[PDB]
Amino acid sequence: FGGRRAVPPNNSNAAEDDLPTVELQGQEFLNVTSVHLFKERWDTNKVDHHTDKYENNKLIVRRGQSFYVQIDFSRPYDPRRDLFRVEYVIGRYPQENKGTYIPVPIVSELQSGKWGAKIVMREDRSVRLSIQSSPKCIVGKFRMYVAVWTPYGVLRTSRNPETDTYILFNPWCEDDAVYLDNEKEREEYVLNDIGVIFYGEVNDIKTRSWSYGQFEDGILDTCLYVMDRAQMDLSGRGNPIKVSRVGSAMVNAKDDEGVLVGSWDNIYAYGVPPSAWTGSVDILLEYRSSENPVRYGQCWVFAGVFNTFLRCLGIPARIVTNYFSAHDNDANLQMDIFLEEDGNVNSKLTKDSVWNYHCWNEAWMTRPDLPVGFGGWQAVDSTPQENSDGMYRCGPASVQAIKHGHVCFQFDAPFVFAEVNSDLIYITAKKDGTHVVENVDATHIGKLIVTKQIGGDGMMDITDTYKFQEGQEEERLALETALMYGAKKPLNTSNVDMDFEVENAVLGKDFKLSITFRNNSHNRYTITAYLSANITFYTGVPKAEFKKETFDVTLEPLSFKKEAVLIQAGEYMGQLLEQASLHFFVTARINETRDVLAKQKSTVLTIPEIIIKVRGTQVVGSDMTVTVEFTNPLKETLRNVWVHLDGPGVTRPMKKMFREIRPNSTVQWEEVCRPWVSGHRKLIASMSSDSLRHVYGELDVQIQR
Amino acid sequence: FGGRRAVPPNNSNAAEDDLPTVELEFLNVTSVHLFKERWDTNKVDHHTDKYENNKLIVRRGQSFYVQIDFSRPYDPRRDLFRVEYVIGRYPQENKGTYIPVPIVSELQSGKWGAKIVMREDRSVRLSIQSSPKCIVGKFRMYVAVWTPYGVLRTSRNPETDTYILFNPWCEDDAVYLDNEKEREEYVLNDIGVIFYGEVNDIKTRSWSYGQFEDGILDTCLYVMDRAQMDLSGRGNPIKVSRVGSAMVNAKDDEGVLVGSWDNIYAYGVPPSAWTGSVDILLEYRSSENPVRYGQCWVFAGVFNTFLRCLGIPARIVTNYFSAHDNDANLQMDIFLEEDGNVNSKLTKDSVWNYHCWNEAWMTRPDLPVGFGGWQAVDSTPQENSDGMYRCGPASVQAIKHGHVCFQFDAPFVFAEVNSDLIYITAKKDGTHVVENVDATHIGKLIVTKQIGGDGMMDITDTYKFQEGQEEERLALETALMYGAKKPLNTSNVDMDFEVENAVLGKDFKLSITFRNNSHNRYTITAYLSANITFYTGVPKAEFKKETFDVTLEPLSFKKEAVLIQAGEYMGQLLEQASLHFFVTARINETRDVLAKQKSTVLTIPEIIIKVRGTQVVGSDMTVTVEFTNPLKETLRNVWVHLDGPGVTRPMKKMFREIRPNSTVQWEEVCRPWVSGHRKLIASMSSDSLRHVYGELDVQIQR
Ligand SMILES: [Yb+3]
Ligand SMILES: [Yb+3]
Ligand SMILES: [Yb+3]
Ligand SMILES: [Yb+3]
Ligand SMILES: [Yb+3]
Ligand SMILES: [Yb+3]
Ligand SMILES: [Yb+3]
Ligand SMILES: [Yb+3]
Repeated sequence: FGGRRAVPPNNSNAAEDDLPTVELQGQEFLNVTSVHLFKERWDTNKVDHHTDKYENNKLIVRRGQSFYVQIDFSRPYDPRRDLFRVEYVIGRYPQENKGTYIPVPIVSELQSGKWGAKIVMREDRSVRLSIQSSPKCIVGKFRMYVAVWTPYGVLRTSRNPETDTYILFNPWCEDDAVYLDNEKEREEYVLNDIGVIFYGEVNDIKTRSWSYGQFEDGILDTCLYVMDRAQMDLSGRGNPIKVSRVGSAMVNAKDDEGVLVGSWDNIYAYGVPPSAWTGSVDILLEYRSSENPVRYGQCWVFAGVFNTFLRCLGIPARIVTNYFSAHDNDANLQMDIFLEEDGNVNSKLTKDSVWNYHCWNEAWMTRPDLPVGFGGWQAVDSTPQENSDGMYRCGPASVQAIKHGHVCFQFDAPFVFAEVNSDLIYITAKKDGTHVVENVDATHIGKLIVTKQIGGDGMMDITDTYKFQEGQEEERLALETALMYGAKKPLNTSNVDMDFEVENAVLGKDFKLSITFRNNSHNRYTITAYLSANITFYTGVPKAEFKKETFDVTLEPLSFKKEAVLIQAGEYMGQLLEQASLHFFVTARINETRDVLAKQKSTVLTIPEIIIKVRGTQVVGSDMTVTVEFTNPLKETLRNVWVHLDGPGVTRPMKKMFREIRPNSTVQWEEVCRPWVSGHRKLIASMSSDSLRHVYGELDVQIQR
Repeated sequence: FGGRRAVPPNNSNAAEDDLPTVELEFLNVTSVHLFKERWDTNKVDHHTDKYENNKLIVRRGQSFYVQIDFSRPYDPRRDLFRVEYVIGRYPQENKGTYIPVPIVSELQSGKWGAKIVMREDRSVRLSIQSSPKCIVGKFRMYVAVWTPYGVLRTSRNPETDTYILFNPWCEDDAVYLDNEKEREEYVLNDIGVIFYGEVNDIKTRSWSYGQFEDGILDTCLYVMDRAQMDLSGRGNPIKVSRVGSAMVNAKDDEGVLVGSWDNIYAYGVPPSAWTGSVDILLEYRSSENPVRYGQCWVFAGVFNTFLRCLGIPARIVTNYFSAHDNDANLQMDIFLEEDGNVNSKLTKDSVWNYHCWNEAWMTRPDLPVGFGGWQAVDSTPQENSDGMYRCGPASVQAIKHGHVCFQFDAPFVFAEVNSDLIYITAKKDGTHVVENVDATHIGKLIVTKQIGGDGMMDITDTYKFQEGQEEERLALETALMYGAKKPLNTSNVDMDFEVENAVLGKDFKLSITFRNNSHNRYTITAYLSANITFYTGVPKAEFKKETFDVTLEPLSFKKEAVLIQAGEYMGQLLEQASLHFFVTARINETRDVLAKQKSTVLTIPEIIIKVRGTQVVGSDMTVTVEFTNPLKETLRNVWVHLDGPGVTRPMKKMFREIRPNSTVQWEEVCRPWVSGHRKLIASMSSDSLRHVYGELDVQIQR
């Protein structure tokens, strides 16, 4: 029966069927008294399988590589008469024909990516086997069984939870689609459980530590759960393309199904402010416990969690930050800024905004579905936007296909290309109704694309990977290729340059904006410059113009002219937004030639960090007293200040709350931690109050045995 | 503000914003006159005169007339004005959801604009044109006067809402079709025929697309609004179908139809019942929840309505022996036992007797050139890269050629038409040995309605070359390169079997032949396994087993006849009356395995439609429907469904029960509001028997 299908869909890793202990059709053939899977952290298996790190008790192993087991019999194994095989099965509806029920026959010698087990040793009543997974095996928690074969059918062991084995992806294996050439990278992109996230803006790149915590207790299990909550067919869990294509779509709770509820409202009603999270562990576990979407997240929190996901299952992955990101490009390689007849920027017609920065993920894998050469890193943005399917994540999009405008290849390529390679067009909206494009800034969007380096906390410029150099046959042709493969370029694109340098200030200080015109030709010009200063979210969405100023300049031929504006703290203070960012529009009009000059910059105000100092024994198992101090920089009282602490391997994420803090006051929070991991660890603190927020801190600790 | 976006998304055609009348001074419009009325140049020339709708309807990228009447004569000296078309609540000229039509001396190709075609005593007669890349939907119309002190504008007036649709008549629209017959067939035809049965006994059926009926155009848009589709995306056929097809199969309370194949159908209409798309879509708009229940051809008919109603030339394709749920594997596993027996314990994959999916015409500018045209869209979900969904627009040209690296979901459809059956012996000790590969079963015939009449049109050659030839081998080797999977490494005694087709309740034959071309003899040991199955291939139960024993002298040809008796099946037939016959055999000498399989469906008898009366529009006409219980049993709770677009709205009637061999008659009076060759369609669905259809080829006059 079924109608639709003989056997229901096998799409849960938790669901299980029981296998018959005996099933004959038509007793001393051998019987198992015990099975030993050399698990143990210190032991052979886990260490050689790089799984020795997980805070987990069952045996964890990576596909395509051989592992050890010993089977204890009720009598010596006689190769002349006995017969058996090890079994591994996943889900309620196993099926050999779909890698969900796996035989593993004992073999003379193990072959290239084929399941098999070579008998390696025989004692009195014990056989030591060397079992080999296939490099294409599904990933998930399998059930183990030993089946003795009688000529009348089989006798097999019974449900034993202690023998469940986990098979993860294998970056160290030459045949795994997710294979990585060398240890440095593998260590970093897979084994590292801490990363730095780059925010701020290009001329003042800021960083903060994020805990991936992929080896903490429960996380490996939550990742299987996420796939289960997505009803992911088990037969597809061995495909990294499909894992990232499905796992990413689960990150953003459309309605209420995914992991996180995205919110950029600066209020965050009944949830945690995206800026408070110190890492992935809290979220993922909190999701598991409620089976409901965690609130709230924004692009970096979605990218953090997804990076934990990928690495935890064994897929090499890293977060990437793009500076001046054209999110919601809809494949349009242009951003429209509208100007009034008198040079100003039309506050009403300009509803499109460039993000100060926008992070996304990159996952390493091959691309058997695309032509040769498009393997390597794949861009996967889990912050939705309208693509072909309409308003979902994008990717895996081949990073190499992006750099060459080869946007005819899946998945979601035009939307990442246009995120990183699109121009700003300045248009004048005439009082009668027409529009004319003044100039185009082809070097503002995608200025800098960066990621944390293999060494330590330093940044790595990865801009050349997404694009060539603006103004070279290369960048020009890639741009043309993308145009024929559906990248939209709607509008077809007086020697007086001018630029302005804002001087990065501290939260609460007055600072300056220094405009500089340089009349390059041989004429005396009369210009009318206009300065527009707006308070904004990091996404570029404005909240208010807090400073408007217009001024005339009489430039001398071949000379120059500098104009310094002074921004007093009081003009902005009362209405800043979370990441304390401001945007500046500087437009000038040369009434002689009618040529227009426009420039825009973003600046994020600086705030002093949280202090973390350790006081104790930096030895695993021994106590150390962690101290976190914060000093209210503002001249007003902070209330309901939630301090946070984390550091995978040192402590579990904790959070304390202070009813209030008077201005210029300081608070200390002593905490005794019991470091369970040895080596270079790191603490992480974060702060968020009803007023001030998006304030972090970190310390690097050295813990040994 | 908004944090994430400056302005909330514009994804509802229903939401509207009230435009200000004076945003800050002479010329005031008294009235606008579009030439709506279905007899006029407007709807006629635009081919939109069939919709039962009173508002203006124009196909994008083509000119139409309108006339504005002003309080005083327009003077090109001191007068400035323009027609504005707006859609949604958050319009942006930037996003194409705000179109300000300026007066132009002449009309450029591909741009919005209104040429003043004539002016008289205070009235201007315009000839407006639209971008051939225009958003499809229901636009609002205004008239804005630009004074030295701001704009003056007309107010909210519903009577002008203009629908603008896709236009395959315009050579600059992505949807352009270069043949008027195909345009007629593929777009203007609101009646279609769906093919089913089985490759040897093709049954045909009639389906009411009903795109022009009262309320369908508006429900199609409603579907999109339900899918929260960004207005800017509605001008893109690709994204329209990609998002549209995803709405048809309700994934838990979301979509239009709830799929079901459990012969029960506990709380809705048995899929075999529906006569057309009409009431489904209307039931959908009214309940605002998913309609129960549907199957492949049903999904295909509702989608085919959604495309045609909007202007994209669509059509339904039926594949015989279609490997659904293939997961990109190019192989179907049939497990043989050691002696030659079909092992039903393992053999759990089934090939569909037939499967119906849509085909939509459009250019594909997102891929190389050579791939535009007919795009296969299958809204009956299966596991593709995204995981259990419709398999988006996939270029048939690519399929035919193996280029499965070009979206969308190409490997999965290329595999529905190209897998091979692999007969594998699962040895008793655990071993597996593949015995044979049938490279001629799946996708044996792919058919679609002919352009002229209700005939069949073999379009098999479009999807693939011929099994055995070079271009075919290549495409295969090519698809293999982009991810299609071929997991298993692959006596002149010819054996084939013929099954005669009997009617529901009649005994029938099944001859099995064996030809030996060798100069020696052999000992065959055959088996016949007959099962009762759904059209999907899933067996309900084996109703007849029979093991033969043959001895073939050299150069022999022995034929042996089996006999299936009505009683052997009558107890367990499934809704479509499919029977699956397997025939394995092993030449004892050589130990070779010969294997063949077939299907047949029991000829269920037609329902009778006969009409009497004035065959003229508006003139009453009587339709006589009658079904004769062909069962020797009592048919409980019998529903009879009446349909016929342009003639009657869908109707249904329930008969307590029908005594064996008796004949019920249903009589109703229709008032055909449409002329030309028309059609009446009927179906019957009772607690036991169902998948009984009847139709009549009338011709209304006037
Ligand atoms: Yb939901
Ligand atoms: Yb729900
Ligand atoms: Yb550029
Ligand atoms: Yb560029
Ligand atoms: Yb739901
Ligand atoms: Yb829901
Ligand atoms: Yb083939
Ligand atoms: Yb016989």
